[PDB]
Amino acid sequence: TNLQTFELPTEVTGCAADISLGRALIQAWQKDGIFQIKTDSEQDRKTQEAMAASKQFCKEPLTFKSSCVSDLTYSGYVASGEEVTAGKPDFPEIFTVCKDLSVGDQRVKAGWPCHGPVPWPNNTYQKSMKTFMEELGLAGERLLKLTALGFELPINTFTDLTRDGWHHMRVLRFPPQTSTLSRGIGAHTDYGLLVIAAQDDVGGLYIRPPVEGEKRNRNWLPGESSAGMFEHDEPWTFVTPTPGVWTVFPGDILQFMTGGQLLSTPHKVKLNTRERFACAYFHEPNFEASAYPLFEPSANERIHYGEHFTNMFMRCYPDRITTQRINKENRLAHLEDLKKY
Ligand SMILES: NC(=[NH2+])NCCC[C@H](N)C(=O)O
Ligand SMILES: O=C(O)CCC(=O)C(=O)O
Ligand SMILES: [Mn+2]
Repeated sequence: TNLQTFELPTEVTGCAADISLGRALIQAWQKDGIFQIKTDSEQDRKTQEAMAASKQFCKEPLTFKSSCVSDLTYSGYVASGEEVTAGKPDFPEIFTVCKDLSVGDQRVKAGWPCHGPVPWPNNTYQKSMKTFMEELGLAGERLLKLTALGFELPINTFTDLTRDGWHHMRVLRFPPQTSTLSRGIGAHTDYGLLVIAAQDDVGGLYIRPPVEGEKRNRNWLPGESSAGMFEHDEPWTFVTPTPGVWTVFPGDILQFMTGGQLLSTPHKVKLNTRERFACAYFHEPNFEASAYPLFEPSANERIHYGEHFTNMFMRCYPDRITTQRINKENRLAHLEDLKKY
């Protein structure tokens, strides 16, 4: 189908035009599950430089790529076939960029789960990814202010949760299809407020729009994982590669906070006849923030964002050294402590 494309203002102030744009973003998510935002020359330049750094990294030998791994943070390399979605291996190779915290940071010294330094392959790759994520973050903040305005909420409702937010990025290369298996990544939802994504010309991303009457699992609950759900049921919309745009769709936290007025968009990736480069950026609450229902003030349910992130990454990577160290040191119990002390 034909997605909507919007140009965002550089600053969002709450004027009538901003409110109108927020209404339109919500309506596009409610109809299509996704929309596109137009990139300017610097946003595009930084996207292309990130893609170029990714292509150069993936040409390195596996031993080198596999050395870019940490037992403190999930940042770093994921080999093809290493990640699990709904009990099945996914086939991209990935470099994950989480908040880059040295062992001098007090949260790292305290052993907080998932906190530690990015194992950058080199400093040029570091600069390219950080510069790109700075731009992605500015867009994320614009989008969150617009979304609040569209729901007639105070403009800072969501940005109040994203101060020092746990923003992160997956830098992906999908191999060409070389076996009978076409599955790149299984159907799933991502975990935070927004997913902002870029792709090259190859194509392979599919998203599921809202469907009237279709129950959607609440992926923050252990008995309602969204992984694998609807994988072989229509409808799925192909996200046609388009120059000069990023795509945007909601993550789990927006589904929870809006009581399902927005849905965390299910999506999957199919391998193509050529390798495919993409970057997915996650604009997230602070690790210590608790999401809450916006439209039910008496509702007691909350999502501790860092707990959700940690649970998800442990399920993605059950055998990774990062997960082993969480288990060995009982870092999930630390997470319980950091909530109160
Ligand atoms: N870290 C991610 N966002 N992974 C996206 C794929 C789905 C993930 N393997 C899961 O089971 O939920
Ligand atoms: O390949 C894409 O375009 C998006 C991949 C994705 O959903 C992810 O890495 O979470
Ligand atoms: Mn995803």
